[PDB]
Amino acid sequence: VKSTLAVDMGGRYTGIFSYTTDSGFPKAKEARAYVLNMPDNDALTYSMAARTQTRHRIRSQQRFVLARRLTYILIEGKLKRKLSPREKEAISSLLRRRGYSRLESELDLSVLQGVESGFFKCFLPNFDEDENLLTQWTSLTDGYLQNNSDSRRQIQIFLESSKDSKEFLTVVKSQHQDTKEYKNALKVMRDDAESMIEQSMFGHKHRRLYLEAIAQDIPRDSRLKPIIEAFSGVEKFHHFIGNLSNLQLRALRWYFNDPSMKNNVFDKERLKSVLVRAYQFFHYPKDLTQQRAEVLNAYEGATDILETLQTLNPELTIPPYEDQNNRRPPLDQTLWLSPRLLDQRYGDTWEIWVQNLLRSPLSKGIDENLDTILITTDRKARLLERQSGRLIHYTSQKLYHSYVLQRLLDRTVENDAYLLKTLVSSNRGNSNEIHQAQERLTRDLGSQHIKKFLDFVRQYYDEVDKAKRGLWFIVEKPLMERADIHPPMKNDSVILRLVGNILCVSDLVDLSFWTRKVKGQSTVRSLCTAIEKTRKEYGNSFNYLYQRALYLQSKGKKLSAEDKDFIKLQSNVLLVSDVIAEALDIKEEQKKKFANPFSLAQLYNIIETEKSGFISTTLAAVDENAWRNNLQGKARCVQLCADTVRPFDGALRNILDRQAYEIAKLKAEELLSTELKNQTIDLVVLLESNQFAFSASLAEVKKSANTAAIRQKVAKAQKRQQDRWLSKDERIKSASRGLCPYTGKNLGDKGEVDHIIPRSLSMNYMGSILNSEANLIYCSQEGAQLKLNGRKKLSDLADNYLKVVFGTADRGTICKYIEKSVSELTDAKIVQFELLDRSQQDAVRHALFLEDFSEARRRIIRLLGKINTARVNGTQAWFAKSFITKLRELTKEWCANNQITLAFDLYRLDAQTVSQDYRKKFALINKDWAKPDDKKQPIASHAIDAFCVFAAAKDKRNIANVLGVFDEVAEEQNLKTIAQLMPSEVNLISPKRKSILDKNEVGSRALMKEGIFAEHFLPILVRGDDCRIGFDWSESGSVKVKDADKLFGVLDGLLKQSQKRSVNGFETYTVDRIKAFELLHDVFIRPCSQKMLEQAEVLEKLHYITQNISVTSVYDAVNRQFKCREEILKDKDFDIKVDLGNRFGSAKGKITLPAKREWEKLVNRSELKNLIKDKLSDKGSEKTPDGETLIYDIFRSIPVQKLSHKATRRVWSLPKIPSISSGVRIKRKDSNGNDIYQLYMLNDTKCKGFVVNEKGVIDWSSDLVADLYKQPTLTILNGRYLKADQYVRMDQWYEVDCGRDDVIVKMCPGTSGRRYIEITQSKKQFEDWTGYISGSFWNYPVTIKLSSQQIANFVKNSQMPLLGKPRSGQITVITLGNTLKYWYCVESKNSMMNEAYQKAYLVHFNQK
RNA sequence: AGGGACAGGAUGUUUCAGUUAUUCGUGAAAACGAAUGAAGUCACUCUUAAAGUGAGCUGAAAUCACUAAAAAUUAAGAUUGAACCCGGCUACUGACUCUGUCAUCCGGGU
DNA sequence: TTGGTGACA
DNA sequence: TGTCACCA
Ligand SMILES: [Mg+2]
Ligand SMILES: [Mg+2]
Ligand SMILES: [Mg+2]
Ligand SMILES: [Mg+2]
Repeated sequence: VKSTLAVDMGGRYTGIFSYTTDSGFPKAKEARAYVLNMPDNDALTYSMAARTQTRHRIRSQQRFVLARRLTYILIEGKLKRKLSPREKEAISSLLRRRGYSRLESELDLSVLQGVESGFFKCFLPNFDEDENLLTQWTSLTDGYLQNNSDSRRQIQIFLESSKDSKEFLTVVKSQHQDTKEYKNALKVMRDDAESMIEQSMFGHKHRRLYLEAIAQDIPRDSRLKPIIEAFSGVEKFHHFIGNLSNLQLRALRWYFNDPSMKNNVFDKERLKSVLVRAYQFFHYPKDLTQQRAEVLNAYEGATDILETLQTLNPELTIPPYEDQNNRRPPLDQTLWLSPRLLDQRYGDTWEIWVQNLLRSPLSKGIDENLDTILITTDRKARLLERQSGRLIHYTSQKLYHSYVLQRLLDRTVENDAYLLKTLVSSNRGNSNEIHQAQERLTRDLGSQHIKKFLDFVRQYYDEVDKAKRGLWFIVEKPLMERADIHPPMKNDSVILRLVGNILCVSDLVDLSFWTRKVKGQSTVRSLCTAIEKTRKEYGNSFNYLYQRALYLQSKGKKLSAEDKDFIKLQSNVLLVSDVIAEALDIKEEQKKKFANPFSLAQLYNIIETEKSGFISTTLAAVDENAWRNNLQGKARCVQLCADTVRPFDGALRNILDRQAYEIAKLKAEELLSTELKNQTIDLVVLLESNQFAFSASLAEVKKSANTAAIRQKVAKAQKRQQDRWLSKDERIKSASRGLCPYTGKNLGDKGEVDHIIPRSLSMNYMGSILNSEANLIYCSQEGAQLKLNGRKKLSDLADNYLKVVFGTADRGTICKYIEKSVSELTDAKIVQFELLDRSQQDAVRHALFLEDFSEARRRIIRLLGKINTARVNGTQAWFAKSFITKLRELTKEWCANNQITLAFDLYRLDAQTVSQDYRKKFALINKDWAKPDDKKQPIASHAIDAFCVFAAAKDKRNIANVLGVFDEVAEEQNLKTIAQLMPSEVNLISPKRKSILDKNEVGSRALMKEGIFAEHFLPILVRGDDCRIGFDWSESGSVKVKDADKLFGVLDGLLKQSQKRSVNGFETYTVDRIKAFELLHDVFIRPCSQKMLEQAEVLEKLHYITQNISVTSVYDAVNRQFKCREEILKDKDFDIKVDLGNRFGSAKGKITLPAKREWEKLVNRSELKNLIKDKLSDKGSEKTPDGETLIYDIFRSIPVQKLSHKATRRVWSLPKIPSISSGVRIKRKDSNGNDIYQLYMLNDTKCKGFVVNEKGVIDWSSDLVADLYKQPTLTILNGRYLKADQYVRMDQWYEVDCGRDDVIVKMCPGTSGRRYIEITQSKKQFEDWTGYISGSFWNYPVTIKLSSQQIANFVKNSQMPLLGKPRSGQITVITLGNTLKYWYCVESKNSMMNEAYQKAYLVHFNQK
């Protein structure tokens, strides 16, 4: 009947405490504890940044390919002959390295003319005393652009000497110049020369510079002369090439988006239509209107699109900035009472209700604006109906009735309503006023319709209660509906409807202050702009979030915002408001209630920022809300409900989706494990919590680059959060000034914190009366031994305590004083208990000791009790929606089969409340449930947090009634009861991405690592009978072959031949790369003859892999120190092992890669000869910081200046032999259609399992490649064909006999070279095998990393060769407890594990 | 500021090819320039003048596969998201033009 | 992190 | 066949 889920969201770790029970709170069993170890972005990718970067790399490559296709098509159409390879190469050279179109600016100057160089001398060394900075900067714009030594030195000194400003403070205080101008100059002046870095060295050039370069060097290219002659001029060909180079990927795509375009057909009309469509796509700047007109008149009016390209100027066709503002606009979240669902539920009856209620005089004036606001579509369903032109449900009359009905339902309790929300409530008591409401309702609406009307009204208010809680998705049968349509962006027509919400004006038709002026020219312009400048140019003081006033609503320090900013604002505020004071009066609300200097004013992001995106809701919703909140009319209805917007952080949405899926999956397994088969309504209530630690830990997982700064600011936020200590200024300070309030005295430094209204009496009240600050008290434990959970009156307090606190011991006098003092402070002031003065705060606290008939007693209790129902955050709302949807999806079959009904409810628990008020109590009771001070809470402590969330929700009244766990039992017995409920085991869930072996769209996974590896075959040198494999005849360059005849007999058909060119010279045989790769692919992809197998084997003997690595690799960037020759010239990077057997000529040895000579002459360069030492021990403490720049200067050189369109060189490299991992060759085609082979490395698993024969014998040696790699263009390096009639999967677990009964060992193949081992054993036995302590299992990490000594101890003490050792000591825990389950990947497989799993597999296989 | 998306830029890695220079100013050659579309330099092994090999340089091409005209394809998968194309202005949204066209929009499809 | 590959003995 | 290092 009752299913409960307590979840603590903490980012990486999400604790869970779940139970499904029939009678109240569960037994000791039926309760389960889980922690989700959510993998980081590397193990499970949530962010799309890498995917998007790969997509745009692909799109840039495709843009170039399609531009080259179109250029060849057009040049061959005009040429009327096929382009030769030389002409194609020249054209592609013209097309390569087209310039950029963004991130460039010329200059500006506003403040440099008004500063003195005599005071800038502290940062500028060479400018004279009386010089002006503007002229010097104008000279520098040319000096540094010419890379003049003096100008660059001056700017470098300007940047280097301005690191401190202590002297400049005295300078400005000695002459009293305006610091704002000099600060502006320094903040627009002290920028690094990006315009030089990414112009001269990095090769970034603007599109206009690219066009000028190609115009310069098209004549000089002799390959283009036939094409220039065909185009009848260099200028025309330049215009053609530049116009084609300006096309985006989408234009070329549109041209080539046709199956017949694979023939490269030149279509005149298609190209014209594409070019017209291409440049009509752009939103041009207002300045470029004439350029847009020129381009569109050229293309649209083109009688010959090729001649238009030849004549239209390329500089005009450079596309403007990508105005992607309309990409996926926001959807309005407003909830609307729907005539569609009202007609689905009921017939014409509901419109009859609306008409009957409209006939009543009390409905006078409710439909004033429905003649005008109904014209604007407000929902998605109405949009669909109007698009179809077949309005049925949303006919204007039905919509009028829906709006009127919603206004009647959303009527405020004071606005002449029928006391709805009271006739509906189950607590409706027989009263005269409820009659004076219901009789009016039945007089107006009628007598027959009233039952159905009130059922509808109850359903409506239940739905809006869910909606305002952020849980509108729980209803499962909505009667309102979301808008789901885009609102317009903030244009003037919309600001007309948004100005009134701030100025509190009843209505506004024209922007007369802007259209026609009132108080001269500056009625608004520059006058409110002074206020805007004050808002924006004070940096972090005024408009910045994380301010004290706005981040936590502490209202500044005390008042430090007023006397520093608003005193300056006051004059402008008066001047602006004098205009509206003539046209509007209000009850002083236009400037003292609605408009404020800060906080609720929000003028910064509504009125003072034009457009700036989309408005929140559609204009229909805005008009409805403005009418309901009638301002001058003192409101008429409650504002429209809205659904919770999805989280803006997409990676957060993915993380929450995965967490919700995992938790809903485990809850589905838990409910499906039950034997329920009746019509029972199973209510699933979820309890959730989180805090700033959630954001701090989700800065991780995402692995955000800002994680340093995010944690830097969240650490300050967390310090502020923890600063709320001593229960908000309590203990020995507030309630008592010392000693104890009940007898006691001589308290000392230690006491205890106790309540005034304990659990038993508090359970009769709602909300936070049980735990509020005004309820808690500090007392001696012996003093609190009496009246443990009973009412505490004034007389129970010690007389001396009242004499110290209030000055007299008379209870009557003190209660009269409390009644006097508490009445002076308003409700909203006493609720904010921290803002109170200590006398007032103690009066509020003591108000609880008064009897029930007291006014202060009842007022304080009915304030602190019904304080709030904590709304879920947007992130929490998203997680809740995802979990509820996925659980209700995964259990649909089970609920259908067993006729179960999953009712859902949800409540939030404050993280600070549970951690401070239940976690510490459970630390008292157990001492293993205490919160550590490790600066990061451990894994099982999140399951502890979830259990404490359940415990806290037990004491919340409404939750307890809806949870089935309501009881008035005292604290002691309750804490001794719920402590019995916490299980001794914690299951750890570590979500994983789908293995590429199991996912059908393998393209969603990165198949190959970026970076291509060079593939080489060792040359074969023959000089008579003397045959060597290698490069030279030196013993270090080649190895000898005992019998060359066998090697050549094998490789007859695969060797090229270089003849002697002399009589005593040798012959060089090189493997033909094309035939070698074809043969290796054939032996990988199909069964081949033994000749081909031998040929592939010998080819792989001759095969070696190299890859160029930058010459800067001789420098260690982290240590800022050069590496030694022992590290640079390590033999592992240069030696090739030759192991030709007796079958293949018996050549055995090692060959040094001849790139080692290049590396040697690199480390022996005269500039680097002394900076690089010879041995590791010789590399002492000396460090050189500018080594990388030195190497760049080594290899950078100036060219002959042949071509303006030449690529710059930035990386110089030499080959080395790298460490490889699952090499794969990819067969592709060059631009001429010739097959090219390039070697990559697999990014993921290579083998799908192991082959098992018809007798169940697992082949542990043969690698069974996955089927996605068995393509006609893919060749797995060293791969052989293998047929698997049946095979064992890598994820196939079987328990291993292992010859023991105290342990349970399971293993699976897991990985080709390493098995996975899962061990279930006692925690004490694990701590005996390993030198691992970690205290209790509640402090254990999910990822245990044994030290090398601990690894050796585990291996030795296990006495189990079939366990191996964990790889790098990493152990992943699956369950925590007295019995421990964990799994690990073995460091290396051994035959005992293989034999044991073979026996386990045979046990199942022979069973069949 | 977060996220997503568009537009890409530039350098890399690999494959292929060329290259290990030739003519003129002027011819002493001091003396290096120019041009040949660009590049044209070093190292080792060979033993006769040519070479083999490796590197550098220059140019282009390729730079996940199925897979190819375009698209999707480097996220996730229990589900989805995003992208792109086609049709439409009956209509939510954006741009503009003399306001009806075009879209990032809507509806479908992959 | 992890699936692979080399060298060593 | 295990062992130890290394790669992105
Ligand atoms: Mg892609
Ligand atoms: Mg390769
Ligand atoms: Mg390279
Ligand atoms: Mg279209």
